[PDB]
Amino acid sequence: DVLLSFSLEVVIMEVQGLKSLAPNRIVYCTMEVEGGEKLQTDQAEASKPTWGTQGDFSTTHALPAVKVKLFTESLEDKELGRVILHPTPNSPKQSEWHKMTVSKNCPDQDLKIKLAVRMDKPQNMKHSGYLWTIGKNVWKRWKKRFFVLVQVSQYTFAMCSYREKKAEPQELLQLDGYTVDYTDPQPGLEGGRAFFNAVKEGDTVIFASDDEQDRILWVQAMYRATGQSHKPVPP
Repeated sequence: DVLLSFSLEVVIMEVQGLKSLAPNRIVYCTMEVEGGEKLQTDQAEASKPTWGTQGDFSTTHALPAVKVKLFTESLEDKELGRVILHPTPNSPKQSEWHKMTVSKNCPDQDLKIKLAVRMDKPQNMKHSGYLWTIGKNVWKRWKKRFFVLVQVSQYTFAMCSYREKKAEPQELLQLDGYTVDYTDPQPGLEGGRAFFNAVKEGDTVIFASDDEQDRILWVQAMYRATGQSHKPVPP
């Protein structure tokens, strides 16, 4: 019921390491997100395996898996390699070279593909990232999870953790009534560098970021999400 909908754009650029194929062999790529949405690039010749192809997808998964497969056609079609990408809304939107897994029955071992993968920021998502966290009633084990701060109403907000390839958060915390602030590193919690918490009558959630620049952005975002009057006290 706390649903996000992301635009996912995949721009397949080119491949390198395609030496075995004849120059006039047709190559193309398929790009798919788990859930049903699949797209193909145009046909390219092996002499020039390049596409300026933008594939526009759309998913409910904050942590989707993007499977890109390279094919040569003409007995079905032969897959020459694949990559599986795991992008987040914070992932780099630059073009990136990736190594493709090759069946080792074809001599294209240094076979790589250049790719851009972009997840847009929907308007009801205020902030996302990975965080160390433990709580009294939710996230009851010190563990790093992926979080999204979703605006669930004109005045209500929610801290939502997600698992891989899930449309709905695994757990969530309604932030109304909570007070967030920076805290000194809490003892006995192995993992986490820059700590903070969300606290209220009855509940306490401990948070830790790996970097303090990432902690500042979180604490400030959550301060506005809770509507607390207490201003956080940084170090």
